[PDB]
Amino acid sequence: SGLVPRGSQILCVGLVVLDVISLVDKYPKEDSEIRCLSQRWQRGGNASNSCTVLSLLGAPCAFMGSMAPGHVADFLVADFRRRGVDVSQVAWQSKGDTPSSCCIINNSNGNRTIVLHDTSLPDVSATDFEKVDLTQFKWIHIEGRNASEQVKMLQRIDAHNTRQPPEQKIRVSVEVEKPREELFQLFGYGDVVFVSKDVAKHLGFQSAEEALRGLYGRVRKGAVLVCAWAEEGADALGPDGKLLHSDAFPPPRVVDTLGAGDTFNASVIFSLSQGRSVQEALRFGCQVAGKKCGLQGFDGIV
Amino acid sequence: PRGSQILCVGLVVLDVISLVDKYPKEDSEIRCLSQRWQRGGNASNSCTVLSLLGAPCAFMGSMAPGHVADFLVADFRRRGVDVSQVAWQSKGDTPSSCCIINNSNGNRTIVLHDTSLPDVSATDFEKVDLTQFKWIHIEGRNASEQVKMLQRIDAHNTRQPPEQKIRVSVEVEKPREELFQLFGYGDVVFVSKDVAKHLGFQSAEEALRGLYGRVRKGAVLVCAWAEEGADALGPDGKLLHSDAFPPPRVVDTLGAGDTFNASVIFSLSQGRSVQEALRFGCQVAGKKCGLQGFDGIV
Ligand SMILES: Nc1ncnc2c1ncn2[C@@H]1O[C@H](COP(=O)(O)OP(=O)(O)O)[C@@H](O)[C@H]1O
Ligand SMILES: Nc1ncnc2c1ncn2[C@@H]1O[C@H](COP(=O)(O)OP(=O)(O)O)[C@@H](O)[C@H]1O
Ligand SMILES: O=P(O)(O)OC[C@@]1(O)O[C@@H](CO)[C@@H](O)[C@@H]1O
Repeated sequence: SGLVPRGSQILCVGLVVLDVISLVDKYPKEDSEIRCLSQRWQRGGNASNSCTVLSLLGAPCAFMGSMAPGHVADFLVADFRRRGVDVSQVAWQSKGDTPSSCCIINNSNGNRTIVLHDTSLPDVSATDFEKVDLTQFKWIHIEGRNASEQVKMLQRIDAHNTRQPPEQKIRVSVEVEKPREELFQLFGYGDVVFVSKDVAKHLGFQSAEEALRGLYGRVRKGAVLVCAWAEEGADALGPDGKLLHSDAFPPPRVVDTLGAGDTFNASVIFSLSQGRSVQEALRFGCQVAGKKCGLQGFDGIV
Repeated sequence: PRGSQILCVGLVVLDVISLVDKYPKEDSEIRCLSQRWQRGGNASNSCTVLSLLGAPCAFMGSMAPGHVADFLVADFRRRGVDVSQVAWQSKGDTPSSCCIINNSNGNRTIVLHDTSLPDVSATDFEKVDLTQFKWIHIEGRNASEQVKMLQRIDAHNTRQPPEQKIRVSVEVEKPREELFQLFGYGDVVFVSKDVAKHLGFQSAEEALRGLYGRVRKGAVLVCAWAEEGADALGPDGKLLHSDAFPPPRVVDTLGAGDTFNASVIFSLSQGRSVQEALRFGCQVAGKKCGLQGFDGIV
């Protein structure tokens, strides 16, 4: 690791996982041995996916998440590095496994059977976050996971910001992606709050407009609540009460939507960190995420 | 060194294992209990077991330079296996697989990534000084090329006294017509339950009586049949059988057949009878079925 200029990086706190994806002509029968058509090892995870996109956009970025020493972590570290992501803030754990998932895709009907990673690895704690010099970062994005601990991390960034002049204040964003009650306390933190379509649907909201009007009461004074909704584009709502919307930019053919939301989050964060408006950031968010949907992986998203 | 090692020729795979409560339904999302990496492959699994049994052993298979091969090599060295005979390849990736182990019954479902890696050729085998080995086990794979390797061991044996002849074994694990030419080679022939079932045989007894005509004069045909144990049949025509040694809880059957093969090979290489080797084969394979991996077999 070397010298990182002050207020230059965008930090994404969250999960990194090794996704082993196998494409099969038919789903295997229990206790059987089949040969896959093609097999890939990928670095997944929301915060991890957003780092890749932030690097491709030309932003210096850093990742913070838990990892255990081993060959799985070595592959993920090398893949982060291949995408120019800074891994100096990784929380190296003595106990637990680096997350790894097995995804079996059936080529005959497109069905995906996923065997998710185990829960052995501890998440990043408030004490792990407390040891980080925050002066390198201009923006800190937190993927909602272990909410009680993340609230303390968010409280530490507020304490830091109270001592800085407006030009050296660290902007903050949070993602509520899974419909879990523990995560809803995170709505009240951050300057930008991303809520997923899946969370909105689980709370009874049938559109991005309903979600934003129904959830704005949970965000802190002055924050912007954002809700992406696939082919219906994305909406945003700020303190002025004006619902903002961007149409989607659907690709010529949809090839791969995995990490589309993470591409949208990184692109909105990037656009706002460059001083652009919320309306311009929604549009850019939809443009990059839309381009990504017509490509396999993140190469060529530009 | 002279006639001290047991050589296993075959595949070496990186097994990415997930241990689950129950096998997933298609299109479902489950959380595994745990995960681990194991050095797999039939011949490679048999080397692990042969080392744990106290046998000096060597592995021969194709590997491509890289981090996957480095992990597997370090594991072969951690398990005391000799890797000096590895056939290093300039193209193709090292094989890997996703193994889903069901903790409730020990079933193992494997999704194998069989790469563009070339197999060990008769030319690669021709460069090996065979004097170090007392036994050579060949996992059936590229049959045309392996028949030439087997023909070379016969030529070598013709020029040696009975005491210094290299004993040979073969495994026919996959139901492929190309592999059935290998029945006519080796002193011991292992045929899998899956192969026997594919040929219409509903038991180890039917398989052995129906397939003995394919083995060479004097050979022993062996057929393991999971919870039903294993059978063997030699030139005397007497069907031998061993009951299984099931653990109260069967938690991992990944590499059980390879444990049985290594244990039968080991017992026979120590001068024990076919009957004693079948029982030991089931004893060790049975103990393995109640443990995750190969630690605690001895
Ligand atoms: N089918 C699609 N066509 C065009 N753009 C899409 C499509 N799916 C996703 N996007 C883009 O990605 C953004 C986030 O998509 P979304 O489906 O809500 O997230 P995710 O699929 O990762 O859960 C959308 O706002 C849109 O800009
Ligand atoms: N369920 C089981 N209970 C007891 N022993 C077993 C069981 N499964 C396998 N074994 C032992 O392993 C040997 C090989 O069995 P096999 O079904 O071919 O395993 P694999 O599925 O790994 O190929 C059997 O002969 C037996 O000794
Ligand atoms: O459980 P089995 O049948 O004894 O064998 C396990 C096995 O060697 O199969 C290989 C694939 O052919 C490896 O993935 C695996 O370790």
